[PDB]
Amino acid sequence: MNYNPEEQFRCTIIRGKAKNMLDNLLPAYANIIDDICPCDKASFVKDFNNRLIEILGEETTKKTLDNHRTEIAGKLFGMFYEDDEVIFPSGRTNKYIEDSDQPAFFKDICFKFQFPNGMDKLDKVIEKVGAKIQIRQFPYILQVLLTADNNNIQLSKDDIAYYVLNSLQVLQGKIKPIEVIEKIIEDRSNDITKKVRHPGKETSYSMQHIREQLNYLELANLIRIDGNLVKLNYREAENINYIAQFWGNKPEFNAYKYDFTSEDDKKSFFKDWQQYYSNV
DNA sequence: GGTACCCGTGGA
DNA sequence: TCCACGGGTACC
Ligand code: NA
Repeated sequence: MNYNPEEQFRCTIIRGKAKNMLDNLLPAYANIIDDICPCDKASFVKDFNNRLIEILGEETTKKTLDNHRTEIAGKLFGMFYEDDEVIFPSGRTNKYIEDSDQPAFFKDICFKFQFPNGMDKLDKVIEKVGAKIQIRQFPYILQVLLTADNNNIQLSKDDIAYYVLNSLQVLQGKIKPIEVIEKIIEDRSNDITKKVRHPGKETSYSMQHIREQLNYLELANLIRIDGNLVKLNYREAENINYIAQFWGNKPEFNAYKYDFTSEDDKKSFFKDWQQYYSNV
């Protein structure tokens, strides 16, 4: 009730590195990890980077290699985890190694994603927790898209940006998808269109994490993003419906049971997040 | 000072 | 416009 999208909140995900070359990089990440793990952390860094540089090219800096390892293979794709000082392949990696199913890899990412989460830097976690954010955003997006179709309208990427993925109230879990749809219909009837932009900032700051969230849903074969519209792929109706049905659920991983001024909890938060996100 | 997400920036 | 390098930044 009282949905007001005017309350806006930038809520990022990790910036991508693997989209352009995904069909080479995803097998590389997985095979590197499967081959060299389990192993000690020190060995992992060296051996991972030495293999990845053969894919990315000899001119690639160590910093870039490290960032691929930590940001993408580790955090965003959840491909390995640590336990008692040894690095292991994750459940998600193990499954992909058996089935080679790239859409299923991304379906699982979309199923598990939430805000808040343990991908973010601690200061950003504290911000999101301070704002009372709690949402499973991919179930939610899918339900918004179903509800749009049920009401005979179609949504643009900008609609999903402003009304959903940058809306504080939606991200707080306060708003039903039908409220979003009804508001979009009213706004359009008043010739109001909306976009997400930030003062003095380039469009990547405002939109790249929004576009890229949608990309993962497209890689899962659940939607198709064209120049104008974001549309469901009803060939995958069974998966769309299964995932959409979680739209009203609290996040499976509860960020609010951690004390982020406690040194022990800070550490448990990130470890427990990785176990939830990466493993079965 | 080191590490590792954050994000300005520009080639593709 | 997309998206990723690698410096920026702030936690580690
Ligand atoms: Na709710």
